Order: sequence, then C-alpha cells, then structure tokens
Amino acid sequence: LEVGRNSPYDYRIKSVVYNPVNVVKIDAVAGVATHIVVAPDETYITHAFGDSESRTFAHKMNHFFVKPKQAMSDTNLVIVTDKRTYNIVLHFIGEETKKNADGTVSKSFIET
Amino acid sequence: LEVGRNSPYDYRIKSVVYNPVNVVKIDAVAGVATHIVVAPDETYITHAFGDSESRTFAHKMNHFFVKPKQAMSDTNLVIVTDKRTYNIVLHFIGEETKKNADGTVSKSFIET
Amino acid sequence: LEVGRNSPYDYRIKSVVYNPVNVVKIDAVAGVATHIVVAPDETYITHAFGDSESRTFAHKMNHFFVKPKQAMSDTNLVIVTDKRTYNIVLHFIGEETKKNADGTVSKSFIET
Amino acid sequence: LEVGRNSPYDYRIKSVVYNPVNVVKIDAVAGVATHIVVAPDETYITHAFGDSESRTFAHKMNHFFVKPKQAMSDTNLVIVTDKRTYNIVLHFIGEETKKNADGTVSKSFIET
Amino acid sequence: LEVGRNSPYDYRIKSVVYNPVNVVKIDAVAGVATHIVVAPDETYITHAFGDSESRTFAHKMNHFFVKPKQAMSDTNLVIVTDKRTYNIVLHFIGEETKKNADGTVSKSFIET
Amino acid sequence: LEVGRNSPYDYRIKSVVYNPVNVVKIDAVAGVATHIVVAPDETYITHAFGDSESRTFAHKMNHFFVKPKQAMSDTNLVIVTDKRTYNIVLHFIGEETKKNADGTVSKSFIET
Amino acid sequence: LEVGRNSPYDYRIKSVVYNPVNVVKIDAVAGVATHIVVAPDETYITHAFGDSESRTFAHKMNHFFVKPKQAMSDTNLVIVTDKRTYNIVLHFIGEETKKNADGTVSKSFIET
Amino acid sequence: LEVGRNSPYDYRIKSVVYNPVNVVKIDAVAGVATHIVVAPDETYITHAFGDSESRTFAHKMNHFFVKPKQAMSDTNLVIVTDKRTYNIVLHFIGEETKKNADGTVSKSFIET
Amino acid sequence: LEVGRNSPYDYRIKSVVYNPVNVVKIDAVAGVATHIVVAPDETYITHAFGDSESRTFAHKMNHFFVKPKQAMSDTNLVIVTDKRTYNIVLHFIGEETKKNADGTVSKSFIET
Amino acid sequence: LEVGRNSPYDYRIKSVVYNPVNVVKIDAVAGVATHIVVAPDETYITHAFGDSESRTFAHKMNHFFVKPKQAMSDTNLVIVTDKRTYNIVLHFIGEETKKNADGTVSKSFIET
Amino acid sequence: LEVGRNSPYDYRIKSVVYNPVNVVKIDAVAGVATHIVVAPDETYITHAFGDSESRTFAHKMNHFFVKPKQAMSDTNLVIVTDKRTYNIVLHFIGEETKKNADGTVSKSFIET
Amino acid sequence: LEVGRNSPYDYRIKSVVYNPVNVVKIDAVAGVATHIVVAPDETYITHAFGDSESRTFAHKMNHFFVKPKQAMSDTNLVIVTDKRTYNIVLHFIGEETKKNADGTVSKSFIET
Amino acid sequence: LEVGRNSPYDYRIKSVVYNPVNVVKIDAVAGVATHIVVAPDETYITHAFGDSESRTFAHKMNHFFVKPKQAMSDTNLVIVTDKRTYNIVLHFIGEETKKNADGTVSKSFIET
Amino acid sequence: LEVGRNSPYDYRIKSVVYNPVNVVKIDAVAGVATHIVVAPDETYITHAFGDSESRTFAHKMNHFFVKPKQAMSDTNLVIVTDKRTYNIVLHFIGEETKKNADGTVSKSFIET
Repeated sequence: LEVGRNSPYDYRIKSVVYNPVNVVKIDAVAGVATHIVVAPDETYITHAFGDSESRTFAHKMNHFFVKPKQAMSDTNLVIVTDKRTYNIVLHFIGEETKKNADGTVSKSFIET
Repeated sequence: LEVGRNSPYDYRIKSVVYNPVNVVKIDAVAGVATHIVVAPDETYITHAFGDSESRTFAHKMNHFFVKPKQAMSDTNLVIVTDKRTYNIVLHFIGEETKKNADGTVSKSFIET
Repeated sequence: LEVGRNSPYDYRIKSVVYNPVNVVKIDAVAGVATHIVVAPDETYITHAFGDSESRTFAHKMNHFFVKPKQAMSDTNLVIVTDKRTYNIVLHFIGEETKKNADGTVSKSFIET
Repeated sequence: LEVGRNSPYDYRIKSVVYNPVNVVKIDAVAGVATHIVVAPDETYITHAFGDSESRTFAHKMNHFFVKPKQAMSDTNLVIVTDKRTYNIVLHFIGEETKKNADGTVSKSFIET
Repeated sequence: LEVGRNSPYDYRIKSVVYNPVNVVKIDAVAGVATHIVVAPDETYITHAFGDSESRTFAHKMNHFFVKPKQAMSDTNLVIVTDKRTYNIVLHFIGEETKKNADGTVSKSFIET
Repeated sequence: LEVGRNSPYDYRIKSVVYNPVNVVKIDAVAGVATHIVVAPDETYITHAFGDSESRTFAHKMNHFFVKPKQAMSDTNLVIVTDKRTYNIVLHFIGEETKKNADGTVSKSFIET
Repeated sequence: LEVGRNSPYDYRIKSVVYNPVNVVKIDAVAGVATHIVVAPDETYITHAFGDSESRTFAHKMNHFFVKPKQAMSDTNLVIVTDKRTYNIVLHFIGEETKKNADGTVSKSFIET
Repeated sequence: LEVGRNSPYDYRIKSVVYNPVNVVKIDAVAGVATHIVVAPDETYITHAFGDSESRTFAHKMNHFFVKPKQAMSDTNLVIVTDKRTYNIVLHFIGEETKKNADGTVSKSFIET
Repeated sequence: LEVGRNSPYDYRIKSVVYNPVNVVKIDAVAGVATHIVVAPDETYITHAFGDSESRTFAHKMNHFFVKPKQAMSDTNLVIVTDKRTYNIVLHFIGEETKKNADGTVSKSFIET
Repeated sequence: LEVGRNSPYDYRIKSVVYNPVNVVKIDAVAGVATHIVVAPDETYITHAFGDSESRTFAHKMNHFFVKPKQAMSDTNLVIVTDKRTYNIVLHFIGEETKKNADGTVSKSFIET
Repeated sequence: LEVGRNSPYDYRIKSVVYNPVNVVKIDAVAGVATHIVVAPDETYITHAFGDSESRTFAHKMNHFFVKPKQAMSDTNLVIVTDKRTYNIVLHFIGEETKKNADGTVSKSFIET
Repeated sequence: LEVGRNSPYDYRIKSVVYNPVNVVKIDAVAGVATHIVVAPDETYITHAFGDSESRTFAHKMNHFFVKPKQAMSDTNLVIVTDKRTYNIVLHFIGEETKKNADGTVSKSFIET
Repeated sequence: LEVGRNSPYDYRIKSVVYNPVNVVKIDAVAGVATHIVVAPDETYITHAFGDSESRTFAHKMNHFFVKPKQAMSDTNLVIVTDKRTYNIVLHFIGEETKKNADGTVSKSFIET
Repeated sequence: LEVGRNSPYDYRIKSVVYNPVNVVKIDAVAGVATHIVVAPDETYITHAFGDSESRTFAHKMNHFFVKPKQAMSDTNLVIVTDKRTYNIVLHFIGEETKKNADGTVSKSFIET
C-alpha cells in the first residue's frame, strides 16, 4: 500500500495494485508486528515474522534468508530481506483447518 | 446502488436497477465487511468475502478468481475481481435449511 | 394509501379505495419491513417479503417473480415486481389456525 | 352518535336516535378498535371487527361483505361496508354465558 | 330529583315528591352507572341497567322494552324507555337474603 | 331538637321538650344516617332507617308506612313519613341482651 | 356545685353545701357523661346515666322516671328528671366488692 | 400547718403546734389526695380519705360521720366533718407489719 | 453545729463543742432526713427518725416521747422533743455486726 | 506538717520535724478522711478514724478516748482527742501480712 | 547528683563524683518514689523506700534507723536518716536471679 | 543502532546495518539490563549479561572474556569486552524448545 | 569518634583512628545505652553496660572495675572507668553462635 | 568508580577502569552497607563486610586484616584495610549453587 505498509492490514485489502516493485506479498503466517516487510529501503519500520522471534541467520547471498518457523507445522517463513535484491518463496499449510494459510505467495523485491 | 456500494445492504433493497454495468450482483454468502465488490474502479472500499479471509490466489486470466470457501458446505464464492473485465458465476446451497442461499447469481462487470 | 405506502398498516384500514391502479393488495403473509410494495415507481421504499429474505430470482418476463417462502406451510408469496407491468396471484393458508391468512389476493399493477 | 362514532362506546349509550340513516347498529361482537363502522363516508376512521383481523374478501355486490369470525362460536360478524348502499344482518350467540351477545342487530346504511 | 338524576342516590333520599311525571321510580336492581333513567328527554345522561350490559332489543311499541337480566335470579329489569310514553313494571326478588330488592316498583313516564 | 335534627344524637340528650309537634321520637333501631326523620317539611335531610336500606313501599294512606326490618329480630321500624299527617308506633326487642331497644316509642307528627 | 355541675367530679368533693335545692345527690352508679343531672333547668347539659344508654320511658307523673339498669346487679338508677318537681330514691349494691356503691342517696329537686 | 393544709405532708413535720383549734390530727390511713381535712371552713380543698372513695353517708348529728374503710383490715377512717363542731376518734391497726398505723389519733375541730 | 443542724452530718464531725445546751447528741439510728432534731426552737427543720415514720404518740409530760422503732432489733429511738424541756436516753445495739450503733447517747435540751 | 494536716499524706513524708507539739503521729490504721487529727485547735478539719465510723464515747478524762475498732484484728485506734491535753498510745498488728501496721506510735498533744 | 536528687535515676549514671558528702549511695532495693534520700537538709523531697511503706520506727540514736523490708528476701533497707549525722550499711541479695541487687552499699552523710 | 544501544531492543529490529564496526551482535541469551554491550567506548552504559550476574574474571588477553553462564543449559555467554580489540563467539542452545536461541552469533568490535 | 561518642555506633565504623588516647575500644557485649564510655572526662554522657544494670562495686584501685555480667555466658564486661588512669581487658564468647563477640578488646584510657 | 564508591553497585558496572590504584575490587560476599571499602583515605564512608558484623581484630602488619566470615561456607572475607599499604586476597565459594561467588578477586591498594 503506502511506502511503509506500517499496517496490520487488518486483513487483505485494496492491495494497491502495482507492478511487482513497491508492494510485495508479505503475507504467509504473519501478525507479529510487521509494519511492512520489503520496501521501503527506509524504515518500514521493521517486522517480526512468524509470530515468533526466530529468524534465519546465515547469509544466503547478499540478500539473505530469514526464517522464523512458527509452529511445528510447515512454517517456511522466509524473508530474504537484505536490502539488496531479493527472492523468497513462501508457502503455508499448518493446522490443516486453519485461517487459510494454504495459498502461498512469492515475493519479488527490487529496491532499485 | 451508489458507486461504492459501501453497504451492508442491510439486505436486498431497491437495487438501483440498471443495465448490468455499474451494479453487480455481489450476493451469495457474504457479510464479511464487503462495502461493494465489483465497481467502482475506485476504492470500493474493499471487501472480504465468504465471511472468511481466504480467497483464491492463482490468477485465472488478467481478471482472476478469488474464492473464499465459507463453510464445509458448497461455498463457491468467486469474485474474479481483477479490475479488467470480469466474469464469475456464484451459486449457493449450504446448510439446506439456511437463510436462503439457494438462489444463485452471476456477475458481469465491465469497468470500461 | 399514500404513494409509498410506507406503512406497517398497522393492519388493514380505510384502504384508500381506488381503481386498481395505485393501491395494490400487498397483503398475504407480510410484515418484514415492507413499506409499500408495488407503486410507486419511485422508492417505496423497498420491502422484504415473506417475513424472510428469500425471493425468486429467475426472471419470469420483464416483470418477474419473486417468491419468499415463509414457513413450511403454503407460502406462495409472489411479488412479480419488476416495474414493468405486473401480475401476481397470492393465496395463503399456513398453520390452519393462524392469523387469518386464508383469504387470498391478487395484485394488479400498472405503473403507466 | 357523531359522524365518525370514533368511540369505544364505552358501552351503549344515549344512542342519538335517528331515522336509520346516520347512526347504524354497529354492535355485535366488537371491540377491536372500531371508531365507527358505517358512516360517515369520510374516514370513520376505520375499524377492525370481530376483535380479530380477518374479514371477508369476496365481493358480494358493490357493497360487499366482510366477516371476521371471532371465536369458534357463532360469530357471523358481517360488515358489508363497501360504501355503496349496504345491507347486513348480524346475530350473536357464542359462549352461551357471555357478555350478552344474544340480542342481534341489523344494519341499514345509506350514504346518500 | 333534578332533571337528570345524574345520581348514584347514594341510596334513596328525599325523593323530590311529585306527581308521577318528572321523577320516576328508577329503582330495582340498579347501580350500573345510571345517572337518571326516564326523564329528562334531554341527556340523562344515559344508564346501563341490571348492573349488566344486556338489554332488550325487540321493540315493544314505540316506547319499547329493555331488559337486562342481572343474575340468574328473578331479574326483570325493564326500562321501556323509548322516549314516547312509557309503561314498565319492575319487581325484584333475587338471592332471597339480599339488599332488599323485594319491594317492587312501577314506572310511569310522560315526557309531554 | 333543631328543625332538622341533622344529628346523630350522639345518644339521647336534652331532648328539647315540647308539645308533641316539632320534635318526634325518632328512636328505635336507628343509626343509618338519619339526620332527623319527621320534621321539618323542609329537607331533614333524609334518613335511612333500620340501619338498612329497605323500607315499606305500599302506601298506607296518604301518609304511608315505611318499614326497614333490621335484623331477624323483631324490627318493626316504621316511619309512616309521607308528610301528611302521620301516625306510627315503634317497638323494639331484638337480641335480648342488646343496647336497650326494649323501650318503645310512638311518633306523632303534624306538619300543620 | 355550679349551676350545671358539668363535672366528672372527679370524685366527691367540697360539695357546695346547701339546702337541698340546687345541688342534688346525683351519685349512684354514674360516669356516663353526666354533666349535672337535676338542676339547672337550663341545659345541664345532659347526662347519660347508668353508664349505659337505657332509661325509663313510661311517664310516672309529670316528672317521670328514667332508669338505666347498669349491670345485672342491683342497678336501680332512677332519675325522675322531668323538670317538674322531682322525687327519686337511688340505692346501690352491685358486685359486692365494688367501688363502694353501697351507700345510697335520695334526690330532691325543686326547680321553683 | 397553713390554713388549708393542702399538703401531702410529705410525712409528719414541724406540725405547727397549736391549741387544738386550727391544726387537727388528720392522720390515720390517708394519702388519697387530702389537702387538709378539717379546717379551714374555706375550701381545704377537699379530701378523699381512706385511700378509697367510700365514706359514710348517714348523718350522725349536724356534724356527721364519714368513714371510708380502707382495706379489710381495721380501717375506721372517720371524718365527722360537717363543718359544725366536730368529734372523731381514729385508730389504726391493719396489716400488722405496716407503715406504722398503730398509733391512733383523735380530732377536735371547732370552726368557731 | 449551726442552729438548725440541717445536716446529714455526713458523719460525725468537729461537733461544735459546747455546754450541753445548743448542740444535742441527736445520734442513734438516724438518717431519715433529720436536719437537726432538738434545737433550735425555730424550724430545724423537722426530722423523721428511726429511718422510719413511726413515732410515739402518747404524751409523756409536756415534753413528750416519740419513738420510731427502726428494725426488729433494739431500736429505742426516743426523741422526747416537745419543745419544753427535754430528757431522753437513747441506746442502740441492733444487728450486732452493724455500723457501730453500740455506743449510746443521752440528750439534754433546754430551749430556755 | 501544716497546721491542719488536711492531708491524705499520701503516705509518710518529710514529716516536718518538730518538738512533739504541733505535729503528732496520727498514724495507725487510718485513711478514713482524716485531714489532721490532733492540732490545730482550729478546725482540722475533722477526721474519721479506723476507716470506720465508730469511736469511743465514754469520757476518759477531760480529754477523752475515742476508739474505732477497724477490723476484727487488733485495732486499738485511740484518739483521746478532747482538746484539753492529750495522751494516747496506738499500736497495730492486724492481718499479719498487712501494709505494715506493725510499728506503733504514741501521740502527745498540747494545745497550749 | 543535684542537691535534691529528685530522680528516678533512671538507673545509675554519671554519679557526680564527690567526696562522700553531698552525694550518698542511696541505692539498694529502691524505686518507691525516692527523690533523693540523704541530702539535702532541705526537702529532698522525701522518699519512700523498700518499694514499700514500712520503715523503722524506734529511734536508734539521734539519727535513727528506718527499715522497710521489701520482700521476704533479705531486704535490709536502712535509712538512718534523721538529719543528724548518719551511718547505714545496706546490702542486698533477694531473689537470687534478680536485677542485680547483690552489690551492696554503705551511706555516709554529714549535713554539716 | 545508536552509539549506546541503550535498548532493550525490544526484540530485533531495523538493525542499523553497517560494516561490522559500530553495531555488534550483542544477542545470545540476554535481557539482564544490557543497554548496549560493545560500543561505544563511552558509557554504554553497562550491561549485565546472561540474565545473571556472573561473568568471567580471568583476563584472556588485554581484551578479555566474561562469561555469565545462564542456566544449566549451554550458556556460553561471552563478552570479551575489555575495550581493546575484541573477539568473541557466542552460540546458544538451551532448553531445546526455547525462544529460539539456536542461531548463534559472533562479535567483532574495533573501537579504533 | 567524637569526644563523647554518644553513639550507638550503629555498628563499627570509620573508627576515627588515633593513638590510643581519645578513642577507646568500648566494644564487647554492649548496647545498653552507652553513649561513649571512657573519654571524655566531661559527661559522655554515661553508659550502662552489659546490657544490664549490674556493675562492679568494689574499688580496684583509684580507677576501679565495673563488671556487669550479661548472660550466664562468659561476660566479663569490665569498665574500670574511674577517671584516673585506666586499664581493662575485655573478651567475649557467649552463645557460641552469637553476633560475633569472639574477638576481644583491651582498653587504654589516659585522661591526661 | 568515584572516590568513595558509596555504592551499592547495584551490581557490577562500567567499573571505571584504571590502573589498580583508586578503584579496588571490593567484591566477594558483600552487601552489608559498604559504600566503598579501600579508597579513599577520606571517609568512604565505612563498610560492614561479610554481610555480618564480625571482622578480624588482630593486627597483621600496620595494614591489617579484617575478616567477617559470612556463613558456614568458605567465607574468607578479608579486608586488610588499615590505610597503610594493603594486600588482601579474597576468594569465594559458598553454597555451590549461589549467586556466583565463585570468581575470586585480589585487592591492591596504595593510598600514596
């Protein structure tokens, strides 16, 4: 939506539709105060993800993973957010009867 | 009715009758704060559907599905709302003794 | 009575007697905020019928049915209200000991 | 009494005695807010009868019946009130120990 | 007493003694708001009798009966009050131990 | 005493002694608001007697009886009060142990 | 004492001693509001006697008895008070242990 | 003491000693509001004696007895008080253990 | 002490010592409001003695005894107080364990 | 101490030491409001002794004993206080465990 | 300490050290309001000792003993305080576990 | 982040990304009021670590270890913070289901 | 510390270190309001010791012991405080687990 | 830190690092209001140590030990604080699971 999403959505909206640049599909298991993830390069300001406070640590490339695992369920929360370029593919299917996490996303993210 | 329906109906009204352009038949299992769906191209503003927060994700065409499934019942909530052109056919028959969902709709939707 | 009946009757009155044009016999199982049905062509404003929120959906002719079924009983609530011309024949006999629904009506309705 | 009786009697009074024109014998099982029945031709304003809200529906002649049946008892509540001319014959004998309904009336009614 | 007796007596008084014209012997089982019966020809105003609200209905002559029967007991409440001339003979003997109804009356009544 | 005795005595007094004209011996079983009986010819105002509201009804002569019977006991309450001349003889002996009713009276009464 | 004794004594006093004229010996069973008996000829005002409201009724002479009997005991309460001349002899001996009634009196009484 | 003793003593005092004229020995069983007995000839004012309200009644001489008997005990309460001359001899011995009544008196009493 | 002792002592004091004239030894069983006994000749004012209200009655001489006996015990309370001259000898020994009454007195008493 | 000791000591003090004249040894069982005993010749003012109100009565000499006996114990309370000269010897030994009464005194006492 | 010690110590202090004149060793079982003992010759003011109110009585010499015995224990409380010269030797050993009374004193005491 | 981090993070943020100089990875089991560790050379101000108050004590080099061990679990909390140069490698894996401590850090730290 | 220590320490302090003159080691079992012991020669003001109020009594030399024994334990509380010169050696070891009394002191004390 | 540490730390801080002069390592089992130990030479002001109030007493050298033993555990609390020079070596290992006392210190301390 805006630069910094800064939003609990509350849930999905009038996603300001775009070309894939500014807006990214931040969604996947989320909630844990993520203003926006991706953009801007200025302070989102920052997010926790996975409704946890774990996140991956090794560096993939320049841009490099993070991956809170939420529950025991499949919780491949990635946010390769370095602030270089940026590729991540989320999916989600936890407690099968959930608040539909099923659909999965991918994020592109140029800052440039 | 108006541009943005913006309404809980409360229930069906003096649907401002038309040619099929502006007003669409948004109805089907609904409730989950859908102002209007379809029109306008300006902010409806947006809807949840299916009284859920699931919705389809793949892209059909340009205009492309979304489909919250409400209950376990037959809940083919489609809103192919892209904002290109637009075709969707809803029907509804859940808990057979319901608040008559039986009758089913179709939506046309040119923005043009 | 008036243009828009706009009334819970409360019950039948000094029905402003007429030729069959303006006033129609709206009666049959009713209650669910029907201001007036039929006339005017301007906003009645609108009615629910059948003390439900079901109503028929196919289009008969131009003017075309609607038919909330109230209970399980015989509840042929028709209001073919299109706003073309208009023919409907109601009858009523539900829970035999009711608040006499027995007598049945017919509605004419020219707007012209 | 007056033009529009407009009265719960409370019960029978100094019935303004007449020739049978203006005043009619409205009595029989009554109560259900009947101002006056018969006269005037202007708004009585209107009555329910039979302490019910049933009334006959077919048209006898121009002037034509109405007949709420009160209880299961003999309740031939007629009010052939069209506002043409007007003939009706009431009688009453319900729960034999009642508030004497026994005596029965007849109504004439010219408006002319 | 006065023109319109207009009185619950409270009970018998200084009955303004007369020739039988104005004052009549209204007494017999009474109570049910009878102002005066008989005279005047102007509004008594009116009476119920018999402590009931029954009264006879056929027309005897011009002046013609009315006869609430009070209880099951002998309750020949007559008031032939037409406002022509006027003859009635009351008697009373109900629950033998009563508030002495035993003595019985007769009413004359010229208005002329 | 006075013209109209108008008194509950309270009980017997300084009966203004007389010749038998004005004052009469009203006494016998009494109480039931008898102002005075007999005199004056103007409004006593009136009495009930016998502590009842029965009284005799036939006409003896011009002046003519009345006779409330109080209890079952010997209760020959007479008041032949017409307002012609006037003769009555009371006696009293009810519940033998009473408030001495034993002594009995006679009333003369000229108005003239 | 005074003209009208007018007194509950309270009990016997400084009986204003006399010749037997004015003051009389009113005493005997008394109490029942006797102001004075005997004198004056003007309003005592009056007495009940015998603590009852019985009193003798026949006429002895001009001056003539009265005799409330108080209890069952010997209660020869006489007051021959006519207001002519006057002779009476009281005595008293009731419930033998009483408030000494034993002593008995006689009354003279000239008014002259 | 004074003219009218007028006193409950409270009990015996500084009896104003005398020659036997004015002051008399009133004592004996007393209490029942005796101001003074004997003197003066003017209003004592009066006494009851014997703590009763009995007193003797026959006339002895001019001056003549009175004799309330108090209890069952020896209670020769005399007060021959006429207001002529005057002789009485009291004694007292009731409930032997009493408030010493034993000592007995005599009264002289000239008024002269 | 003073003329009229007028005192409850409270108990024995600085008895104003004397020659035996004014002050006397009043003591012996006492208490019952004796101001002073003996002197003065003016009002002591007076005493009861013996804590009773008995006292002797015969006359001894001019001056003459009085003798309340207090209890059953030896209670020779004498006060020969006439107001002539005066001789009395008290002693006391009642309930042997008492408030020492043992010691006994004698009273002289000239007024002269 | 002072002239009139006038003191509850409270207990023994700075007895103003002397020659044996003014101050005397009043002590022995005491308490019962003895201001001072002995001196002065003016009002001590007076004492009770022995915590009693007994005291000796015979006269020894001019100056002469008094002797309240306190308890049953040895209680030779003497105070030969006449106000002549004066000799007394007290001792004390009552309830052997007492508030030491053991020590005994003697009193001299010239007033002169 | 001061002239009159006048003190509950509270307990031993900065005893103003001396030559043995002014200050004396008052101590031994004490407490019972002893201001100072010994000095001054002016009012200490006075002491009780021994926490009692016994004290010796015979006269030793001019200066002469006093000796309250406190308890049953060894309680040779001497204070030979005459106010001549003065010798006394106290010791103390009562309830062996006491508030150390063990140490014993001697008092000198010149006033001179 | 800032010079002195001075922060409870609250948890990881928009870590002001850097070259490894200023910001260090302070993280590992922490909480116990660590403002910042490492930088600045000015007052962080200081930290506790390990959520304890233990820390290593020997000196490694100039810059030299500290190592609170938190729980029993693997708690190699090092902070070689001397303020020379600085090398430390943390890791963490305590209660395996923890608040992910798993990922481990390393700190560089030039002050220069 | 100061001249007069005047202190509950509260416990040992910055003992103003000295040569052994002014400050002395007062310590040993203490508490019982000892301002200072030893110095000054002016009012300490004074001490109790031993948390008792016993103290030795004989005189050693000029300067001479005092020795409250506190408990049953070894409680050689000496304070040879005369105010001449002064030697005392305390030690302490009472209830072996105490508030360490173990260490023992010695006091020097010149006033000079 | 400062001259007088004067601090409960609260716990270890930004120990103002030094050469070993001013700041000393006061630590070891402590708590018992130690402002600073060692420096300054001016009033720390003073400390208790060992969370006790024991401390060593003999003099080692000029500068000389003190050693509260805290618990039963190894509690070699030394503070050789004389204020000469100064050497002490603390260690600590009490209740093995403690608030890490394990690490041990040494103190240097020149005042010079």
